[PDB]
Amino acid sequence: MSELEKAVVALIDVFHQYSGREGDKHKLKKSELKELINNELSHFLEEIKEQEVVDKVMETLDSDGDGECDFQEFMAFVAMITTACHEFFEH
Amino acid sequence: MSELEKAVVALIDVFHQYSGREGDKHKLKKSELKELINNELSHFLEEIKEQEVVDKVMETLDSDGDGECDFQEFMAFVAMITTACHEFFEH
Ligand SMILES: c1c[nH]c(-c2ccc(OCCCCCCCOc3ccc(-c4ncc[nH]4)cc3)cc2)n1
Ligand SMILES: c1c[nH]c(-c2ccc(OCCCCCCCOc3ccc(-c4ncc[nH]4)cc3)cc2)n1
Ligand SMILES: [Ca+2]
Ligand SMILES: [Ca+2]
Ligand SMILES: [Ca+2]
Ligand SMILES: [Ca+2]
Repeated sequence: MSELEKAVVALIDVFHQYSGREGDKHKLKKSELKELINNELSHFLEEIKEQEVVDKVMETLDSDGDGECDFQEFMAFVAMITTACHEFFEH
Repeated sequence: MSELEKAVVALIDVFHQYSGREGDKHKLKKSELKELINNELSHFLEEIKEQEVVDKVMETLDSDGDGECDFQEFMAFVAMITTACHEFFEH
């Protein structure tokens, strides 16, 4: 498999490593999202230590108002993070 | 770096491995997009052998009508491919 194909699989793998822990196995609730960010994005994003901070991230990511981040919404999060990285985190 | 962080970097790396070959160094023209798909997505997508086929992919991906796929548009392509893979390529 190419690096791109492996990367695609990694995105799926990390989502399901967190989404399945609690409640709906197909969505990240705020507690799962906090864990994913703190454990898997520690070199790109600041550690989340306050509930208000993860509340704000979920508010941004949750486009259908169910209070959770589904796979489609996670893809949008990935695009945000990747765009930030692409621009050398300048913004 | 986590697998997710490495995956993010891989997405950026593969874009620039193709976008820089011709013309605008920041965008994939159809010829570059064809190369990327045939070389880096050979286990996920059918090989492109006809100009009409890459014309159609670019028509789908090109949201600002410049005839090329920029980084934002590439992210949308990645989301499409990843969603397809996530659903076991059933559709
Ligand atoms: C304020 C809040 N957070 C911050 C902040 C957080 C983190 C940080 O830095 C994080 C560590 C970086 C490690 C990854 C290295 C590779 O990433 C690439 C690879 C290719 C391109 C690229 N782009 C175009 C061509 N190549 C661009 C980036 C900087 C600021 N500041
Ligand atoms: C018609 C046109 N093209 C086709 C077609 C093309 C290619 C193909 O298969 C391609 C090869 C697959 C190799 C990658 C293995 C891992 O990918 C994963 C990993 C996790 C999940 C997942 N999802 C949820 C939980 N885990 C889902 C998928 C099948 C049909 N048919
Ligand atoms: Ca869950
Ligand atoms: Ca949602
Ligand atoms: Ca180019
Ligand atoms: Ca375009």
